[PDB]
Amino acid sequence: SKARVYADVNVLRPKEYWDYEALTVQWGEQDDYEVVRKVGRGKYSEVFEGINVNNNEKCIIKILKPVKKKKIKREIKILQNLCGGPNIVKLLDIVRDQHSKTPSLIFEYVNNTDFKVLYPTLTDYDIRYYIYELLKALDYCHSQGIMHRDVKPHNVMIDHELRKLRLIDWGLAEFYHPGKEYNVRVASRYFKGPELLVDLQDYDYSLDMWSLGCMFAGMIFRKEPFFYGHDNHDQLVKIAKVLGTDGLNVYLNKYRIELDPQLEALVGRHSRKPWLKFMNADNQHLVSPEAIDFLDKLLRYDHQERLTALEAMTHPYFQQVRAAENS
Repeated sequence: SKARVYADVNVLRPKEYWDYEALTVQWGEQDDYEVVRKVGRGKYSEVFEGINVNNNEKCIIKILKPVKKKKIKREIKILQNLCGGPNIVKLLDIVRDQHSKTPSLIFEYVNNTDFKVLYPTLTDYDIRYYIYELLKALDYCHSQGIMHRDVKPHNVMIDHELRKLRLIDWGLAEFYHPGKEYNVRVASRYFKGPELLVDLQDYDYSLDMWSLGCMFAGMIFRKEPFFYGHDNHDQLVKIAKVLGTDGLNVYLNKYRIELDPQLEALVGRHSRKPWLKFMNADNQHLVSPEAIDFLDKLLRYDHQERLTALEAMTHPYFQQVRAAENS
């Protein structure tokens, strides 16, 4: 399988662009940056609000848990390559504790609002607007030959006050090379595309569009998460109970994948469930025919059939947002 767009980005660019293993990190001064308070944490890092002692400006400090040097070089190089793109978090500095040699990445400060309280208050238009802004970031990174691979609400920072959005945590992102086989143990469970759940390793930028779709479905249906699987196998079953088993089997035979017997049995047979059946009194104000049409072009088994981020931004569902932007 190859990507339908931006397939040759890394083929055209110099090896220095994408050979992250050969990067040479110019370490800054650890003292320039002081931690003020913890604002987050995950499996690979702790995140703090900090201060730049010289300009006394706020910043974000991400202290990395121990991992192989390669993964560290990957995140940095990707951040450096994307620096300046729309709605991509900006890496400001890189520093290491002399003794421990524990790295910290320093980023511009963003005043994020917790999605668990933000989302149920967004109005129809707000959704349109933030999903458009997230699309700009995704089209930009794909255009630069990179896949994010962990798109989820937690990785989308929003400052509802200022209307500002940033795509963060590029720790799982990789460079796309035509025909390369990637690890399928990426993304977070609820946002994993079928390709990952069926061991299709030669995936591409379209993976991020599946994840974006899941996010979107979650916001317009107020059903977070939308596909609530317990383990990887159950995740596939949860998708199949909605999209239906016929499309899955068409997909598997097209890419010549055999599902493992246990899994096959878990999946079973299921008819497709119309998106309208998830409509209810709490979400109704969010669910236009254009919302459903867009969602439908995102959540497809076949990664090759999904809308690309560029196409997505021109869908009529966004036209007011576009108009607003054109001043």
